[PDB]
Parts: sequence; C-alpha cells; structure tokens
Amino acid sequence: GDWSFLGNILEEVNEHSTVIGRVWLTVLFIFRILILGTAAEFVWGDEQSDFVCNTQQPGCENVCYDEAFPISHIRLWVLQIIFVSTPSLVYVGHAVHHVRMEEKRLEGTLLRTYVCHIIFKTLFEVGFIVGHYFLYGFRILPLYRCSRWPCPNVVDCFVSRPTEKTIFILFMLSVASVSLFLNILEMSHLGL
Amino acid sequence: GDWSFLGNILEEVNEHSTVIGRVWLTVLFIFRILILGTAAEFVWGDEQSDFVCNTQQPGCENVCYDEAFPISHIRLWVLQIIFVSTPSLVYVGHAVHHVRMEEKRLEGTLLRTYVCHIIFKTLFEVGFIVGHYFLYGFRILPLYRCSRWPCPNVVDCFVSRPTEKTIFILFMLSVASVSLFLNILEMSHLGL
Amino acid sequence: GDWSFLGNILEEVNEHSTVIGRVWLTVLFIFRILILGTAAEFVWGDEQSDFVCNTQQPGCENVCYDEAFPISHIRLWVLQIIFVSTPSLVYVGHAVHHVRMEEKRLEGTLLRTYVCHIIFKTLFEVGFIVGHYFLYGFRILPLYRCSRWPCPNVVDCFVSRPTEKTIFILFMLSVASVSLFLNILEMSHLGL
Amino acid sequence: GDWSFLGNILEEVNEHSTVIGRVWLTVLFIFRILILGTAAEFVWGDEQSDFVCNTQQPGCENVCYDEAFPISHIRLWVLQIIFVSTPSLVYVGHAVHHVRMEEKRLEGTLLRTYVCHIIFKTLFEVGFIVGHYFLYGFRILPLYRCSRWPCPNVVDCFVSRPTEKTIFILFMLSVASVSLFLNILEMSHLGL
Amino acid sequence: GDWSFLGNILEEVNEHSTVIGRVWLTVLFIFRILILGTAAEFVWGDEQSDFVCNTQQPGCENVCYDEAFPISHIRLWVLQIIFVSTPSLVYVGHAVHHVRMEEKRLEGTLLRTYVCHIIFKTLFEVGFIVGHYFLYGFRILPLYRCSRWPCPNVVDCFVSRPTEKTIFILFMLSVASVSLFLNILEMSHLGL
Amino acid sequence: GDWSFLGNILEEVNEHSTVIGRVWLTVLFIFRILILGTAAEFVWGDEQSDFVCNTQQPGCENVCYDEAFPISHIRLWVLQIIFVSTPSLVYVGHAVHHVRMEEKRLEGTLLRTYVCHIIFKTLFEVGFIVGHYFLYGFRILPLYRCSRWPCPNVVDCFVSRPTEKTIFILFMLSVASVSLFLNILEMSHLGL
Repeated sequence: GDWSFLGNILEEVNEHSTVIGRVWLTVLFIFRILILGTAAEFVWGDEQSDFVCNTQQPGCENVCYDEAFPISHIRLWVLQIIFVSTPSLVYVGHAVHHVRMEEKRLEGTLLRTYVCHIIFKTLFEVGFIVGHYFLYGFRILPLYRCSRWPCPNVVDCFVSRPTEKTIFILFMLSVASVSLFLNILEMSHLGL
Repeated sequence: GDWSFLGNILEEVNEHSTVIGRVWLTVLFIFRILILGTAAEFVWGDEQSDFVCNTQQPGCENVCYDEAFPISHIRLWVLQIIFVSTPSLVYVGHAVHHVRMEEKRLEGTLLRTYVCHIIFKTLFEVGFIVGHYFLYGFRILPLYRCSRWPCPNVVDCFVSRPTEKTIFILFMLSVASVSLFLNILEMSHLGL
Repeated sequence: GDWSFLGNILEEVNEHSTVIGRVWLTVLFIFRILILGTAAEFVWGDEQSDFVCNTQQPGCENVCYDEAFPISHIRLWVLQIIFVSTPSLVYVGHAVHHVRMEEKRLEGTLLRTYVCHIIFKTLFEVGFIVGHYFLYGFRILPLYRCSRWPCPNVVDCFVSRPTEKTIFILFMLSVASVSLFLNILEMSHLGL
Repeated sequence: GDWSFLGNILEEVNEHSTVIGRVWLTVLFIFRILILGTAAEFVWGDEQSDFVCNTQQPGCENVCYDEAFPISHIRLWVLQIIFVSTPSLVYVGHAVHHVRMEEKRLEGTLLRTYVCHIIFKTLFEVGFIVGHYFLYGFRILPLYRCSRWPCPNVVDCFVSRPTEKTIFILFMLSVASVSLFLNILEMSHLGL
Repeated sequence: GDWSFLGNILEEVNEHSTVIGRVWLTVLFIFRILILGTAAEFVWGDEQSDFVCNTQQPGCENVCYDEAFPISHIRLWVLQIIFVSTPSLVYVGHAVHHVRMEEKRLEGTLLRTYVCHIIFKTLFEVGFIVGHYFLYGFRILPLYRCSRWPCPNVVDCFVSRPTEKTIFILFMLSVASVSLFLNILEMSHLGL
Repeated sequence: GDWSFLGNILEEVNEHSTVIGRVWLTVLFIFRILILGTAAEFVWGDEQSDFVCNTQQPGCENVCYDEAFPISHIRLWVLQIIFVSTPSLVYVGHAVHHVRMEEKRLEGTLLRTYVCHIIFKTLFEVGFIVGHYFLYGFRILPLYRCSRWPCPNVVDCFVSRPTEKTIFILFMLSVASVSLFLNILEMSHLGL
C-alpha cells in the first residue's frame, strides 16, 4: 500500500511535537508501516491459497477459512495504524488552524488538545490489543477444526506459516506496548 | 491504483477550503483511498478465483459470479470517491479562474458555488449509499444459490472471505455517513 | 501503466489552454486514466484465464478468445487516450516554439492551430466510439458461440465478468460523449 | 520497467535539439515507451503460459515455444528503443562536454555530430524493422506446427492472442516508419 | 518493500557521521537493502509453493514447511536491517534535539551517545548472526526429513533453490561481518 | 528492483569523473540496469515454474533445477553491477571527504585513487565474465540431463526460453566487454 500522504502529514506534525512524540512517530514508521510492507504482507500473502482442509466437500475450505480468520491480521494492523495516527492528524490540524488565524491577525487550549490526543491514542492502542487478543489470542496453531456448514462433521484444516505469523503477531504486540509506554512517558514528561 | 493527480488537486483545494472541508478531505484520503489501497484491494483480490460452485457444469461459475457480483465492491467505491471528489474539482477550478482574472486586472457567487458543490457531494454520497444497499444490503452471505443458465437447476456457490468483506462494507458505510455529517456541519457553520 | 510523462506535458498545456480545455483535461485524467488504473485493469485482468469453453479440444479456447476479443477493451481505451491527447501535444509544442522564437527576438495562426487540434480531437473521439460500437456493440454477453478451427462444430464459450465490463464500457462511452460535448462548447465559446 | 533515467537524459537533449527532433522524442515517449508499458506488456504477459500444444509429450511445449518465439516481441522493442535513443545520448554528451569546456574557458563539428547521430538512428531503425520482418513477418498466425525434438512428428501448437499481437506489431511498425520519416525531415530541414 | 523513509533518515545522519560511519551506511544501502530488493526476494519468492513433500497426506506440506522454516530468511534480514539502523536513528534524533535547543538559545555527551550506538549496532549484528547460525547453520540442504503430525512416519520433503539460497546466506553473512569490522574500526579511530 | 539510491550516488560521481567515465556510467545505466529491469527479469521470471522434467518422481525437478542453475543469471548480473559500481562509490567518497576537509580549512593521491578504482572495476568485470563462462559457457541448451538423487537414473529435463536467454547472455557479455574496453581507454587517456 501507499502511505505517502499519511507520512507527509505525520512529518508535518513532527515539527510541532514533543521529543517523546517524535520517538513515537519514528517507531510508527519504522516498526509498523515498514514491517507490514517489507515483511508481514509477504507472510500473509498466501493465507487462503495454502489453507488446506482434509475433505472432498466443495465450499468447506472457504467457510472454514472465513471462520478461522474473520479479519486478516495484516488488515487489522492497517486499521490500528490509521486510527492511532488519526489523533495526531486532529492535533496538527488544530495547530495549523491557529497558525492561519495568527497570520490573519504548547500552552493553554492547544496543550489540552495535545493531551486529549495522547489519551485517544492510548485508548485506541489498548482497544486494538484487546481485540486481537480475544480474536486470536497470540498464538496461531496449525490445526483448525471446523464444523461449519457445508462441511460434513468436524474437518481438520491446516494453516499456512503459523510459526512465522506467531512471531510477527508477538513482534507487533511488543511494538504496540512500546508505543503505549511512550505515551505514558509523554504524559509524565508533561507533568514534570 | 495511482491517485497522485487527484491528490495534488485536492491538496490545492485545501488552501481555499473551510476547516470542516479540510477535515472532510483528510478523511477522504486516510479512510477511503488508503483503506482501499492498503487493505480492501487485497481482500477482494481473489473474488472470482476462490469463488466455488458445487457443479460439474462448464461456465456455471462464471455466470453465477457475475450474477452475484454485477459490479465488484472495490470498483463501486472507486467510482464513489471519484464522483464525490468531482465537486471539489469544479470549485477549485472556479476559484483559480477568478484568480487568473484578477491577475489580468468566500463571498457572493463563489460562496454560492461552494454551497452548490457541498450539495452535490451530499447527493452523490446518498446515491452511492442507497445503490450499495439495494445491490448487496450490507451483509455478504457465504452461500449464493444460482439458477442462471447454463447451471442445471439451482446450484450452491460459496463466496470467498464473506466476513472480512462485511467488515469493510460496514467500515466504508460508516466513513460515508461521517462524511455526510461533515457536509451537514459545513452548511450549518456557513449558516452561523 | 506509467502516465507521468503524458501527465506532465498535459499539465504544461493547461496553462495555455481555455477554461473549457482545462475542464477537458481534468476529465481526461480523473475519469479516463484514473478509471483504467484503479478499476478497469483489475476487471479485465483475468479475461483469458477465466474464459472457459465447453470442449475437450486443445487450442479451441485460445482461438475462440482471440475471435471474441480481437483487441481487449482496456487496450483500445489506452490507444484512444493517447491519440486524443496527441493534438494537445502538437498545440503545446507549437506554442513553446513560438515562445522560444520570441525569446530569441491565442490569436492568428496560433488560434487556428488550436481550433484544428480541437477538430482532430473530435474526429479521433468519434472514430474510436464508432470502432468500439462495431467491434462489440455496447453489451458484452456471457455466451460466445465459436466455430473457429480447431473447435469441432460450434462450441459454447463463457466470458468472465460480462456485467461489470458492460458497466465500464457504458461509463467510458459516456465520458467520451461528455468530452466531445466539451469540445463543441470550446468551438462555440471561441465563436462568441 | 523503469525508464526514468533514460527519460531524464532525453528531456535534457530536448533543449539542444531541433523542432523535428523534439517531435521525434515526444513520439518515442508517447507512442513507444507508453504503449509498451500500458498496453503491450499485458498483451504478451501470458505468452508461454497460454501457449498450448496438442501432445502428451513432456518438454514439447517448451521447445516449440522457444522455436516459435526465439526472442519475444516486447523484448525486441525494448532493445530497439534503447539503441535508437543511444545516438541522442552521444550527442547530448558531446554538447555537455563542449559546454563544460567553455565554462573552463549547432554549427561546425557539433552540427556534423548531430547529422551523424541522425544517420545512426535511421540505420538502427531500418535494421530493427528488417530483423522483425525476417523473424516474424508482420502477422502472427494462431497455428504453429512444430517438429522439434522431443516432439514426436509434427505437433500442432496454438498461440495466445494472435490478433491483438498482430495489431500491436503493425502499430509499432507504423510508429517506427513515422520516426524514420521524421529523421528524413530533419536532414532535409538542415539542408534548407 | 518501501525503504524511502528509512533511507531519508539515514541520509540525514550521514551528515553528522564519521567517515567510517558513512562507509557503513553506504554498505547497508547497497549490499543489504538493494540485494534484498533486486535479488533475494525473487529467490525466496516461491519458497512454499515449490516446497514439495513425498506424501498423499493433507496438511503435511504446510506443517513440514513451517517446521523447516519457522521464519523465512528474507524476513529475518529485514528485521536485522531495521534493528541495526535503529541506533543511528537514536543518535540522529539526539543530535537534532541538541540543534533545536541551540536554536532556541562530536564531543562530550554526544560523543558518548555515538559510541553507545556503535556498541548497540555491534550487539545486534552479533545477535542476528548467531541466531541465524543456530536456526539454519549456513547451508540449506535440499532434503528435509519431517516427522510432524499429520505426516505419517518420516516424510521426505524437498526445498526449492537450496544452492542459490546458500549463496545469498553466505553473502549476507559476509556483509554483516564486514559491517561489524567497520564498527570496530570506528571505535579504534575514535580511540586514536 | 529499486536502484534509485545507487543511481543518485553514481550521478554524483559523474560530476567528478572523466568523459570516458561518464560514458561508462551511462552505459551501465542504460545497457545493464535498464535491460535487467525492462527485459531480462521478465525472461527469467518463469525459470523454475516452466522447468519440466520427464519423471513421476517427487523432488526430482527441484534438485535438477538447482543443479542446472546454481545461481540464476539475473542474480549474478545484479551482483556484477553492484561490485562493479562499488569502486566508483569509494572514489566519490574519497573526493567528498577531501572537499569537506577543504571546507573546514584530479591530481596526486586523488588521481592514484581514481586509477586504482579503474583497476578494481576491470578485475571485477573480468572475474564475473570468467565465472559466468565456467558456470554456463555462453549457450543455454534446452535439454539438461540430470542424475541427482532422488531422480531414478538420468532424467531428461527441459529449460524454458533457452534461445532468448542465450541472446541476453551474449548481449550482457558484449556490454561487459565494451565497459572493459572503456576502462582501458580511460587508462590510456590518463597516460596521454
């Protein structure tokens, strides 16, 4: 995918962001967007094609893959990145608006907006982490047993690349936890 | 797909747009174009290939897929984005024309044009929402029963990734509703 | 495909073009090039692979697909865009030549050249429309009956995605008609 | 493929080229590079995969495809473009060298070099045209009869998309003839 | 994958880096990123598809490929590049922070930070080398014998392109050793 | 692959290079990088997929393809380009270092470094030529007879596109010889 527009706006907000905030944005670019592009998308590329079920029943593989993976992991991470970035977009928009007003003519209302955006980032990060956990836990097993119609009885289905997917799941979970910790540091640093 | 040209023109119109309008354009880029590029196109990539029908009849799968999906969802969203953006293109063109005339030498006629473009955006958004609804509702079921010739009788066909497609359908519907609400806010803000 | 070079030259000619001409060029970029890139190429991507014929005869599918689609639609639209743009290239080249001569040192000969280029655009547009019509009409049917050797007798062949292709055929026909109408407006506006 | 570097150098030589030369370069970009990228590469994409031979003999299809198409057409056109452009590269290099020498400090030796480069362009164009003609004529037939080992006897093989390939073959031949005529015009214009 | 953002930041740090450091960064770009993009990704492209196991057992190939290659080599090299680059990112961030503070208003604390970043680079490089060694040694054999359920007994599986993969494994190992040696040179040069 | 970074550095070294050196670099870009991108990569794209062996033995095709092509040709050419370019990178780095030192404050040591880099280029070119020759000669035959386990006895395997690959092998060999001759000219010109 093409993240150029998002990257441009995030670069814009870097100028008006705290040091911790700049660390957060660079982490976002290097350890989330770049990982999905260079590494994860290739891992998940053959998710359905190499999904195999031990049956002669038409449509069983499709329904079972859908049940096993309601939403693909890479897609969920895309959404997580976008929603997490959106508060920064709101903040930079507010700042640019203030600048344009000054042209017509981090304190106070602007500072409060910054803190609010940090809070929203934290909430979205926790929400996506919890959602991933309930969806998949954090370990993808090779065997999925499926009892969804049209499959006759329970059928054994086998996932592609489960170990590598587990590795990247855990990597992204760690990155999200790091980003959350950075946000906590931002709040503490503002407090100081 | 390459949206660079459209992005450039939309960026141009940002300068001469209202704050709500800038919010609308950023929503368009981040939550529509970027979603289609990064996420949705991969979801719908194997729509026909992994479409499977329980038959030994040649051509049944092709005719049934065509009947089930007259137009693909991602294509309809492309068209929706383009038509929705077109009013902004008209408005920016009018503004640039006025500027060039001033060189030769948001009020009045220009303001009325802006409001008209907002109205067109609202109409196109509602039209595409209603069209999608009548075409597909908002839930893609896994089973499609097909009675189209050459299929003998009704045949059971099975869709790929129905749950994920439902998730993205609903996501895009929400984004469109948000954009419509933003347009309403634009009109109210102008009224104030 | 990469249209960057053509886009650059067309952007150059925008500066020295009429308001109607700018509308025409933006229509060309947004509703032809962008449609082919984002939407149509994916539609026509699996034209031959998912073309299926009810036979056990080697080579029948290849010969029948070739007979049914002598030239693919997307390719014909590429050619249409290029030939339609070429008059603008001639006009901008003439203008730049005049500028360089002035450096060494829309009226008259330049205006006549502009009108001639409009006429060529109209002729090429009508020609491509008529050619498409005679080749395919404007509705792609799912069933193609083929009697081309090596096929034994008439064989039934089934086209992929006929409905979506019909939708895009009609969309592009509408866009071409709109562009032609714009050219007529250009001539009338010059007359005024 | 990526032609950015070649495009940059050709754009550089446009400044120091004749009006006819600029027409030639724009023809090269729009009607050769852009055609190969947007249209022809997709046509020839499935040349070997959809090549089918009526046999049960392993390796017959590979050897027969190789014999039928020793070099693919698109590849030959790539080479033609590169060799044809190379004289312009030589000329621009000579001009830039002269400029750098003047910094240290179209007539005469430079003009003769320009004419020589035109001559080389004409020779390379004629050579590639004749080579294509002897290789393939100008019509690709659907049926190729192959007697190459390991094929037992003569086997019937069937080419993919022969009509479309014929259309593009003829289109590129016309473009090459146009470019040659332009070179002739360059020489005559210099003579005047 | 797209490394533009990382490349931009690394280019930024080149200005404030030692001569040995610049050599290290150019080695990183030319002999790691460019190798993975141009060469290695194509080698490893068909890792699972052309993985073949001598069995009629569903799911055996998937489980055996996963066991043989828990993480793909190219993915591990991506991670290695990112982690190795991260210290440079920290250093450049610290330097830019100091610059911004000076605006508000290689020695001392900055120099110590530089040395620390060198140490982290060395540790990460050694860690990835050792991890690769324990995972795969440095020779990929063609035969993998697999006893993982559902495979019945030990099954013989055959890897794709083992020799080429061995060649690139050794090439990247050499590059990593060279980079480590460069870091040692950096420390010695600072000592001098 | 993406050669932008290498291209940028090579463009930088053009400014501080001899006329023959500029000819060499343009040859490198136009006749090596552009050929691999536009033409050769498509030729070698289906090397393993269309490799066919006359056997019913699992894994025989993989082992035989690996034995026949230990390293793919396109990969070897990538490595050749990178190693050949590396001396220019060393030279430009040395020159930029001298410039930065002058800021703090082709003759002599710099000239000797330039000659040394030419020598390294010549050695690497000869080495890669000889290596290719011993690996493959310069003609790819269609038939490869393979006796590698698990294949039972000698099996006949058939290569894809052998003639086209031979053509490009010879083309690249010619380009390398031309570059070597250019280096010889560089040394002679310096001698004069």
